[PDB]
Amino acid sequence: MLIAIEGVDGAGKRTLVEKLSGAFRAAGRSVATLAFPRYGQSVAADIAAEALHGEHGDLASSVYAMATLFALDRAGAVHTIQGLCRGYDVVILDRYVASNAAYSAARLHENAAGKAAAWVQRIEFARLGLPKPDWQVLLARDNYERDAELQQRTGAVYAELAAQGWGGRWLVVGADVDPGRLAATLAPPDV
Amino acid sequence: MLIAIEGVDGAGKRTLVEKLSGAFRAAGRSVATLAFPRYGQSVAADIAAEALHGEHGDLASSVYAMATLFALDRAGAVHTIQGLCRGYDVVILDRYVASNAAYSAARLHENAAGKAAAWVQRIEFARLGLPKPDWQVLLARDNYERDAELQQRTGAVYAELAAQGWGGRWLVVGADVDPGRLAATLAPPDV
Ligand SMILES: Cc1cn([C@H]2CCCN(Cc3cccc(Oc4ccccc4)c3)C2)c(=O)[nH]c1=O
Ligand SMILES: Cc1cn([C@H]2CCCN(Cc3cccc(Oc4ccccc4)c3)C2)c(=O)[nH]c1=O
Repeated sequence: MLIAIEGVDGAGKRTLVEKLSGAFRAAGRSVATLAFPRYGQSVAADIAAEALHGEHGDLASSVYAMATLFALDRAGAVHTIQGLCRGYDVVILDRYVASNAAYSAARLHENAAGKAAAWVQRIEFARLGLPKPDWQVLLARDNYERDAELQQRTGAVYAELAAQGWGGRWLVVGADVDPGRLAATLAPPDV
Repeated sequence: MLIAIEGVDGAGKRTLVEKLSGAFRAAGRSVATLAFPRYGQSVAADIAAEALHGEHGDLASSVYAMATLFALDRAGAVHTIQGLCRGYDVVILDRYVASNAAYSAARLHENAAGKAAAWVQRIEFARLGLPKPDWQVLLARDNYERDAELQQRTGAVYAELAAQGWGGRWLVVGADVDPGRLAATLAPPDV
């Protein structure tokens, strides 16, 4: 059972991962988590963050370049994800491939059917062989405005991916989602 | 003994690697080679080549992005290079870190003391921990002109790196270099 938590609000996404983990562990199922990017454990992830803050020349001026770094991050964790799914009952990922497609398409002002989204699905799932997630849970100066526009675009792209079952079945939940009900819906009792 | 062969002429660089290998094997020393980028064995290297030919969106529009891909290529071969240097007497690399600095600086119209060159030395040797080479042997429509200018710039950057001992001692040789003399100069008899 590989579950990926997506959304634009990271602080709430982290909370949902905590409440969801406690619910699964309360039901007797073992849980293990992993957050992307893997800052401090992957050189590709650290480079991306550093490029964001002006390092590495023009590396940040290419959306696909940054997306590639993120994709390479998960590529190095493939055997780590496979190991967790074999030794644990539930594996919860804080952000996954869907994040790369939603934010990449938003930056390029594209939709779910855009070139950037299809490229993400192609390179990470088909070429890199990243495990397909069983569930993808969507949690619904002047620079302050240039950001809010990217969040709304990313959030809309998220809504498109979930509506079309991008990379697997989805499940849209609000911040007020009940953890017990969500964990019972993702992994019902009696297998 | 880690030896790196550099230069702008790849066809001649490949020949020098062959003649140099035969000379070392004639002296009783065992030899093993490895060429960068590692097309077909590294996903980062293949992505770079594919980006060159129009794939991966704008990934190719960033020099540092491509340089990062090349650097990540060698980063994955670090333990492979260390294994060869332990089981073989001589390890000859067809292109190495110096290539990334010479061509990157040439594309950005920079010199050896430019930002791009220093970045290559910083990220690949200091951060990624790539083994320092004992020797770095330098082999000295309208689009046909836009290329010849890059080769001369790269060749000049090469000349600068070798003159200042960039990343280690260098050795400039022409295509007419004698293989027996070169192998005797890089690894003299009697240790
Ligand atoms: C795991 C993941 C996450 N993200 C976003 C999710 C929201 C937070 N950012 C943080 C971040 C890190 C590094 C660089 C960066 O700025 C960029 C990213 C891409 C292009 C240009 C600048 C943003 C990363 C992606 O875009 N793709 C991913 O694959
Ligand atoms: C091993 C190596 C090699 N090269 C060059 C040595 C001369 C041949 N090219 C071939 C090549 C491959 C992929 C892309 C490419 O075009 C670029 C490269 C960088 C930026 C933009 C386009 C060229 C690679 C580097 O620039 N850095 C390296 O680290």
